[PDB]
Amino acid sequence: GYRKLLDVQIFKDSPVVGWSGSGMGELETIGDTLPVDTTVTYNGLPTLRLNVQTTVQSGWWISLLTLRGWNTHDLSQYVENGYLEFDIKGKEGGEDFVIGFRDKVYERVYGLEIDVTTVISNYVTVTTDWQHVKIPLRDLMKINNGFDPSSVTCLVFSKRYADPFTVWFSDIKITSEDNEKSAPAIKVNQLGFIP
Amino acid sequence: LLDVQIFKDSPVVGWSGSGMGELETIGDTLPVDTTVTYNGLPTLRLNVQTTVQSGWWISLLTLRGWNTHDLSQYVENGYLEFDIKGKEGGEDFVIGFRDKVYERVYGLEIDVTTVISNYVTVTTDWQHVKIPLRDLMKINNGFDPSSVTCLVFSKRYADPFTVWFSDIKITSE
Repeated sequence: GYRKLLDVQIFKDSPVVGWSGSGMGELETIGDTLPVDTTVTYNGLPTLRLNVQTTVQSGWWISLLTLRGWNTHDLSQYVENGYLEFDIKGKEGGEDFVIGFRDKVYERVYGLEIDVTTVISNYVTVTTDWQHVKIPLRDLMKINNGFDPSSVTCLVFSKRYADPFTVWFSDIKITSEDNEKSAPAIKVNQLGFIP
Repeated sequence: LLDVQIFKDSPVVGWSGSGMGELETIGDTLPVDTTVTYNGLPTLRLNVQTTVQSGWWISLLTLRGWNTHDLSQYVENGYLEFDIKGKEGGEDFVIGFRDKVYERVYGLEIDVTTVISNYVTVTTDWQHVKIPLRDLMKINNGFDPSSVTCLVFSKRYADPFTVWFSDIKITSE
């Protein structure tokens, strides 16, 4: 029945509601969230820019991208076969940082919010060219330490090393099963005209 | 400034626990030891009973039964004081404070912490240790000292150990 689950789109073409910041303003932000790059594009669509401009020695920087404008979202049924997919490319290459999810459970008094994380390098080796990466949910959200996949609020990016860096994201979303995207068996001028 | 007594002679409302029950608790809070006394009063026993590999053990001691407490005027010259002594010695763990701010979306609760080894070397005899609040609550973290809810004790190493606290409180000038 997870196969009838629709994709959960986190970023497509516009500013995402959430909060991004750092101790000394190392992380580039606007309106306290990630800026949308209209110059570096993918498939003609704008990208999401994660830009740590100076060496990070405030100790930290974080980026929270909400799935439902801060409300919780039930993702339990995406865990056993789903993935976190997105395309990325670095300014140079070899960029690395923490990536995961955060939940919210008001009834867990010893910690209202818990995060599950991993390093992006474990699933890709960022280059200067676009790459499509798939992180598997079951690899993150396989608890025992409190995380509640039925109460997820945000996706998270976070400091790994203090090195400054820049990457661009595209088509960030949550899938329930596994795919190989595709395209019609068509011409660009199916339809006679081209939209 | 008025003192903010955290522990004196009775169970503290809060939540203490661990991934697999390594931390000795009762009613999900730290046991009050009545055989180990000091200055006539009972003591608070923090006891992880086995090499802990849940990943974690934590103790939240509320200052106001979960309500936030205003400790802003205490940051400058305030201290967190208490007396301590261990079962074997050299015991070390994380100690700090946790706040609660519902409208701060990037983190409803934030912890400001340090390790006791930075302030004292636990011996098998009573010892008094004063940690300046300025050493913890002075950050561009978003941590709000006027919204503090709990004192925190948490895992540092997976090694089991036992310590007793006494007269835990917050004092100023």
